[PDB]
Amino acid sequence: RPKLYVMDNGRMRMDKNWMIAMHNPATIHNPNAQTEFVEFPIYTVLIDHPEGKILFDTSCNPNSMGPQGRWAESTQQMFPWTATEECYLHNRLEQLKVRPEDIRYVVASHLHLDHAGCLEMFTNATIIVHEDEFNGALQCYARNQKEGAYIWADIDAWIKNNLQWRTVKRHEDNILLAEGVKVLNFGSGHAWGMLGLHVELPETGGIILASDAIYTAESYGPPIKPPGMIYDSLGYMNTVERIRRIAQETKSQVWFGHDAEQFKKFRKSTEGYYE
Amino acid sequence: ARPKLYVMDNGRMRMDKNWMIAMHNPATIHNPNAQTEFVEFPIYTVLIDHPEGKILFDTSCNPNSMGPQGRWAESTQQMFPWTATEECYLHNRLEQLKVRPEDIRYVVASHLHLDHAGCLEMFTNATIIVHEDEFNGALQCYARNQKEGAYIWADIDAWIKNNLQWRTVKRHEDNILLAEGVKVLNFGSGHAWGMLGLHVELPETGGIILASDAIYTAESYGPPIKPPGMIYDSLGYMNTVERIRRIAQETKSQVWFGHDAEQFKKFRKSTEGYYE
Ligand SMILES: [Co+2]
Ligand SMILES: [Co+2]
Ligand SMILES: [Fe+3]
Ligand SMILES: [Fe+3]
Repeated sequence: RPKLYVMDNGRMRMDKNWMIAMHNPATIHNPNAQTEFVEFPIYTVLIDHPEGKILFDTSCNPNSMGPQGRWAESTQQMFPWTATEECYLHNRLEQLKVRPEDIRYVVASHLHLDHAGCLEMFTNATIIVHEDEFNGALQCYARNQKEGAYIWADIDAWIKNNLQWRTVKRHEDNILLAEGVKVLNFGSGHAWGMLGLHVELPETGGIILASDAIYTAESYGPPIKPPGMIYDSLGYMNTVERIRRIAQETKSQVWFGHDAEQFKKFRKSTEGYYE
Repeated sequence: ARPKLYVMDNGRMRMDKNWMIAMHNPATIHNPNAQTEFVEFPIYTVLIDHPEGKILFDTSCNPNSMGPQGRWAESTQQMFPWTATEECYLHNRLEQLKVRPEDIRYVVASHLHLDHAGCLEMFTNATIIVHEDEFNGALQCYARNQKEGAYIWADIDAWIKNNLQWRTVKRHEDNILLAEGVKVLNFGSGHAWGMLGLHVELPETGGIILASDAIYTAESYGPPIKPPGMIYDSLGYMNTVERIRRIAQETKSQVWFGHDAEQFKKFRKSTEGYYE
């Protein structure tokens, strides 16, 4: 039945303390400990499903970087994004002969700059997002916050393009989107409200798309190593452990948000698909 | 009641500023290998000489914490070194006030971190007041034979061997009137598993809130609030800081932070006097 494509949406760099909290602490014999600017991949997933095409995440906006870019300069220097034209999401979809108007459902894991970048392309889709994440992002917009992980100009475009929203409620059960495709309601942790995805493929079997609920394999452990970028510490831990249980009980792979080694291994959209 | 409140200097500690102020100086494209700093801060305790009986808030570090024969693990000693002359040790500070450990009726343990619960074992004639969630969490560290981290196995060992008398504050228990104008504040989860504070109403000085590690420094307090890297419950921490800010406003109280160097310098310490 379905076909699942991994699309390469370029690379981002940032302080590795964001990724792994207190990774290299200062000591009496190393009092001025230095950090490192680590590279990690930005990616999206397309599930070409009989019942309709499902897109997980949307990467960054093409108009994000540069002196005429949407991102504030402080954001550009703290979380720089590098991508060729081939990396842009509209192009990756074009090379698969898929038009934006063909996307039935977009699942926004959360509304950070590197996942919600291109929501505005999908004017014929239902956009699925946690309600707490939505509220949080809209407050950023209304309070006219121009820095941080929530891009004012992105949100501005969502409203102008008249996107059709479907909020997952705080205490809402998981949503069966299609045969073998479930939206997981992870709630608060990394951000205000996280969504994941469990995909059951005939040949490949079970896949959990965790997004920023688990950055990397180092995050996952055990033991768990939580990030510096975090809203609800307790929630974050509960979520990781919950994914570990689901993985075991359903014999599923766990696909992390930004794991460089794992990403290299993936079969990309320019080479083929999973089935 | 006409009490006297004393601030006692129990030495200094140093650690990565990222523990104290999370992501205080993040790396950027043009400064990729940004360095941190190793900041110094005070360790102190408060004595309330009250007519109904003497109350002690926190107990600093154990005299035999540091060194090759030290209770603290080497890794701990290197990340959180404590420097203190003999006169800084709690038992000496009390002596210089003609106070013996057996004179202490109540010990309020803000939490059970290495720099607050170090000297509980001295007070075998007191009721030790502690948050039940903090007490439980420390005991698990003990039972699991965890020898590294902020909860000192040898300290806990001694509390047990010395048969301390405990009184746990329950998770949803209200504030506890310990004496005229002395209330134990139940802050719950945040920096650690279970935080306690103290509100003190002095005739002359007025209101005082002892926050301990619920609020590290003035930099923590803001506004805006700047949370620590050393954090268990992030939401609870934020909730607690705003709660303290409210109480402070409504009761016209000063807020004494856990480890503010500037504020500590301005305090009248036990070698100079007290607060009435
Ligand atoms: Co994110
Ligand atoms: Co502490
Ligand atoms: Fe991300
Ligand atoms: Fe402390």
